[PDB]
Amino acid sequence: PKIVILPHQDLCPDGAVLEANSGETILDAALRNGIEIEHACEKSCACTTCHCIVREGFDSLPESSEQEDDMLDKAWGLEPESRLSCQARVTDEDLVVEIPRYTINHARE
Ligand code: FES
Repeated sequence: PKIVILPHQDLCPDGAVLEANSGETILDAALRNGIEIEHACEKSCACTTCHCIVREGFDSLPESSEQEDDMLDKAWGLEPESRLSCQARVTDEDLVVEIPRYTINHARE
């Protein structure tokens, strides 16, 4: 399915259209296309730097785990449609995704 990344001043100025594979995470699809979404804990579901908001298609994605939910409670700019992009896997529906203006990372320099 197609994943549209909304325009992001720092990581995707004009936005982008990604052709993602079913079962593939939003993050891996983004990274293959050179969209550098931060992933501090290396896709271990232990941070919130890969946080994204699924504006369209949130219901198509597999429900978030208990471990993911706990991490999201720490996410800056949390919304009902927030997901850790390293955990959210595309299924059979096109998505519209927004990368947050900021993400909390106590280890950032
Ligand atoms: S990269 Fe750390 S939770 Fe996704």
